[PDB]
Amino acid sequence: GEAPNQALLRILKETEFKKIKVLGSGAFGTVYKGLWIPEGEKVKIPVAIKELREATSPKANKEILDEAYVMASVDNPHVCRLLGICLTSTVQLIMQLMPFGCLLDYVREHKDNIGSQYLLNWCVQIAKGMNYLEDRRLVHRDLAARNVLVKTPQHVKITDFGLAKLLGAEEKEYHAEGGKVPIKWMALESILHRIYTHQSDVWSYGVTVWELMTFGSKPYDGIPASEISSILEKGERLPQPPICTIDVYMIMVKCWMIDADSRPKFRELIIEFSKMARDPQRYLVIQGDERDVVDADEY
Repeated sequence: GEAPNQALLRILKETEFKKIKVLGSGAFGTVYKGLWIPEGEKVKIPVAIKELREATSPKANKEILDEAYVMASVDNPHVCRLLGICLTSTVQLIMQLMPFGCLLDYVREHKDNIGSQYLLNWCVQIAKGMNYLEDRRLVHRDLAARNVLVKTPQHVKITDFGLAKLLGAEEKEYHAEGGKVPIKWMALESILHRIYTHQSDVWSYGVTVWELMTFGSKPYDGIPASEISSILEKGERLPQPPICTIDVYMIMVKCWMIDADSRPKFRELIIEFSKMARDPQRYLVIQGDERDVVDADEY
């Protein structure tokens, strides 16, 4: 009793796209840069390519196709879309590559030029995007400043659905079974019970905001992951960013509550920030404030 998906999954030939440089690598495989040159069309399109490690792992080969499915079905202005998929022996994913890298790497550069009206807008956008996902019953499981592409300083998008997971008509949570996870970004509940919910993503959002407000600082710096859980159970959290009014930090604090039902909801996170974004100066203290080829969107 739902709507038909109709999302298009385009298949690409290993010859339609080249790899320029590697961007990251892990137990999954590797993510290269390179550009795509559609069949026939005389236009180069910079994209990101995620290739696997081995084409013999029924587990990874299944998850990879899952990630494809979800990134191919999402249709939001603040969520990256999959461009195509290459069913080569080691399945490759071809997605959008924002011309400004990730929001994390952005703020660590323009930190001395980043105003408030901007930071608050990014908060709005990310939330808008996540809320969209909540509607699709999706759980990013991997929100972080590192996983937020920058299409333009006035427009950012979410990506990386490696860990992402879909929910069952009745299912309200998802239980995971082992596999590397970013501890310093996940809810206490996802550590003590490996449980992941929409409210768990809210937690990650918090942490993500902190990064932005800190201009890319590293959370729980040094403090190794093999204790966070204990730190958290001790009521300890990330400190209040100097530039942040109690008004803002509070939203963050509410994000990192033990009771998942006491944390804010992406629906309301959008209103809350939206409000603030109208009077940024009254929420952020950032002295000096007032001071061949295509894009990827060409159906």
